[PDB]
Amino acid sequence: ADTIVAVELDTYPNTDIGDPSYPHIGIDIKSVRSKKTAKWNMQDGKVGTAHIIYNSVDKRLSAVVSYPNADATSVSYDVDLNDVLPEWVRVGLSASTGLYKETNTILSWSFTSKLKSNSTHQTDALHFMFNQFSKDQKDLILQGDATTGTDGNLELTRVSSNGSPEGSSVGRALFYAPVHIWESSAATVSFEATFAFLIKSPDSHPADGIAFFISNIDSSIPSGSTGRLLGLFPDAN
Amino acid sequence: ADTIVAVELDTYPNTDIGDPSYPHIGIDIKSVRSKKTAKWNMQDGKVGTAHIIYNSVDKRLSAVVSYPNADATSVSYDVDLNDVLPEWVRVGLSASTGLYKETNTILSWSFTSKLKSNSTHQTDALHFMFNQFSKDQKDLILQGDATTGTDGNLELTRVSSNGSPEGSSVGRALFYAPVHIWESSAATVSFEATFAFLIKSPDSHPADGIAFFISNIDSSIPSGSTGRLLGLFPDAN
Amino acid sequence: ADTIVAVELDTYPNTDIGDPSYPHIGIDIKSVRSKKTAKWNMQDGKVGTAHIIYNSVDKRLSAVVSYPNADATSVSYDVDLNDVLPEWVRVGLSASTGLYKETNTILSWSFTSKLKSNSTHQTDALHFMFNQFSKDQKDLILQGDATTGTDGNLELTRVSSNGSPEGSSVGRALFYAPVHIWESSAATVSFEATFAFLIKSPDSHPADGIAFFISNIDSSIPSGSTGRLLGLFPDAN
Amino acid sequence: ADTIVAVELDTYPNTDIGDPSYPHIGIDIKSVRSKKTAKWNMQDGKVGTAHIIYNSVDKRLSAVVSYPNADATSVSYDVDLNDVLPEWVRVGLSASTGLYKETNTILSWSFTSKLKSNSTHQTDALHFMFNQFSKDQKDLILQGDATTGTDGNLELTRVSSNGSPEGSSVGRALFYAPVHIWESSAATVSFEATFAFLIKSPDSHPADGIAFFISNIDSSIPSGSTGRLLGLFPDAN
Repeated sequence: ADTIVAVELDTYPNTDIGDPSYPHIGIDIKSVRSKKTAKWNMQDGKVGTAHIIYNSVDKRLSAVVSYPNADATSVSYDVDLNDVLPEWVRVGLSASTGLYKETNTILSWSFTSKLKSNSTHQTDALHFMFNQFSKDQKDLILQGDATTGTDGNLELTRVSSNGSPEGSSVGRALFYAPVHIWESSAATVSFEATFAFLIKSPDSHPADGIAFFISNIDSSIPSGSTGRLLGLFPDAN
Repeated sequence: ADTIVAVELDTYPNTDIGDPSYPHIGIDIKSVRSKKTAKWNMQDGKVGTAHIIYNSVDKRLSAVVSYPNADATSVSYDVDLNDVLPEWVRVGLSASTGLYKETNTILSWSFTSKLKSNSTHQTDALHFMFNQFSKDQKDLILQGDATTGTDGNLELTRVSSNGSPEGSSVGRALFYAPVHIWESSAATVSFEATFAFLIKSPDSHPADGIAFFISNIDSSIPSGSTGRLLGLFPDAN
Repeated sequence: ADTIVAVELDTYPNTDIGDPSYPHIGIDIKSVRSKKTAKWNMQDGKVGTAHIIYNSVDKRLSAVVSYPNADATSVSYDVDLNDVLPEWVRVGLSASTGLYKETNTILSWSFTSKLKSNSTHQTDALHFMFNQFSKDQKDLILQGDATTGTDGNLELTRVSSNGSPEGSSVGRALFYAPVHIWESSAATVSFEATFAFLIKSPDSHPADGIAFFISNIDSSIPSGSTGRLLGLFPDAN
Repeated sequence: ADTIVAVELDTYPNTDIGDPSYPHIGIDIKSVRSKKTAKWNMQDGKVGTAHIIYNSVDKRLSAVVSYPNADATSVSYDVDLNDVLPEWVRVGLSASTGLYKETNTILSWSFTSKLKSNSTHQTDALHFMFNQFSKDQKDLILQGDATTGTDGNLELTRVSSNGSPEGSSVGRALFYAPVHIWESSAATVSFEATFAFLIKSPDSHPADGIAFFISNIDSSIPSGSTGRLLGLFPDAN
């Protein structure tokens, strides 16, 4: 009854979830255990920047995760998505810190999709950039431990008044308006997500990762979602 | 209680409420009597595209309508527009009748709101444009006799089956997502719309009009806003 | 010497050069024989909009044509496309005839090229879209029988006065400004076009075709590229 | 024979040019001595960010010049511009350091204009953002002392290999493709420029300012332009 499709950014080799023994990534499509994974060297006190994309005539949800002067990590998945999802969708992103804390700060969120096909020569589109995270979005919908208004920062996890992030948050920020990838006439049908994230952790082998999901209109957290359950999979590794 | 700032495509002069000598688009700030105006040449069975532009800086509320081959019709009005509207503001369109028929028949809808200044310099945007209006809109919000679902079209007013419009309708649609023109850290909030309309009526006086509007978020059809009123105003002038 | 990578709206099967059984759009990488193809249903006196999308990441050259009410025609092709083109690359369109008439008649032109990765994360873009083609274009570049100046229209081919097209024309237009898909600091160069066409010909075999192309910057009409050739290719297959 | 219209950013009260005794700004329209000026507190080793804008139905070229957490400086000028310019235009920006050096580094240049009016429902547009100034633009046209490729920086003035900026440069960077603000049908006709500049100067009372011009297709430097002549006015204070 609860569907979703994000791109995993598992920083803790939660190899139990048979996952890669390490900082991988990947395209889970409803089951927490990914379709295609790939290696990714994290970085502390360092800003990250994920990228997604898809095309209707392409069939390939994918991404690549850089760190300036450094390297990054792509990925690609031949998929229809018109399979995975229903005609209307709500897009958000959410992190989870596990047994260990960290800071899943969202720094610069952007989302833009666009439709057309039909030849009717029309194309349509939703898009909004975010850069000045105030305190209350009215337009953003937070869920859990996602507090918002810090400094133009977006925090989807708990963390103190001084500098003390906990290790059990699980939040959920997503765009108030719902998206789409329906329409008859439909031919090609992009969207492109992308965000400057930046995790840190005092400790040496941090848990656990971040995500970016499309999904239900009214998707909600998982009684699961924890750690590896990414805050989006009921659980059932 | 409910505020609004928005431009009206009057198509029936109503010299009883200050609706001068003939068609006039109007810049209303709560009253059906436009602070500033200019005449209008309602073109039946024709394609015409309204406008509005704003400047944070600048600050000049200025719309424009325009039919093909023929000349357009300008008219603006200088205001502060952050002394009337609230912080976060949701929007759509609407329009009424009350004594004949008409097709407050909409063709396609465009919007964009740019918020900058910050000193982070980067622009926070939301923006969309419909070019296909199918059955139920979802991001949409209808609001009465307005209906969504007849031909990649959007009709705010009432109209029979085979094409026989009634004339005791009102019809309002908004945006599912609250919008946002203020940001503390601001110093240049801009927003721009534009939609094509196409009102028929087989009469020769089809009234009364329509209008491009904004407002609050718990803005609903004013129980008697009709003919004039414009499905906005609470009653009176 | 002159390179090019670009999609062709063949409208005359030429089984002599590998122009199979009927109309086929084609993905050419230097030769008039498309590496990948799919059939086509040339629709005279009709409105149809070609496409092309690319992915830095991804990298899949994939266009699409489409007439209304009716179904579209897909077909893509995976390439690296930064092993063939040069750094800085200028573009436009073109198309030919050589044995009957036709209206390689263009309606409107769209483009956009996004270059990101950087680690500055911010996007370097150029993008434009014509919807009005008046007399002389200026940012434009015509290139033969192609003419600029008959009705917010753009015709790459020859055609008489009152409407009597000849059939020994070629007609190429480009962009006045060199473009740019490579950036050292890159890791996701994207670009997207789309234009509406409208070829007539009162015959029933109007050939030969047209095609969406790129290339070098000192790219000019290949002295004999005609019928097929496509005003690109130097001669031969 | 040489026309141009920029927005002056005179950091040296070159009060001779009867100018404000200080760091003003302003809208010169062919004669170096401004139309409307206004005060502006510079800042060293500090990044600046100018903003322009105009509207066809508005009549108001203007700008505002901020410095985060700080203040800025707007300006506005009721003007047609369809007067000041010809139908086709080339847009650039250029600085000049006078008797004293400084660093007129251009950090983030952006330009976007758009047309439509006509009701033909079409709108057209040019736009490109710049953020990774390599060494040669092919697309940028430099003129004088504008060197380009430093670090993702744009320098329109001389300055050493170690850290030694001279005080006599005069450069000129502008977009290869030409812009426009012609078209019949014309109704409203924006553009919006905007850039993160950042001057510095070891010395206490630096010369002299920066600019941003529209102008000729092939405008060139002034045998003047120096210091206050901004690199765009033949001279004739």
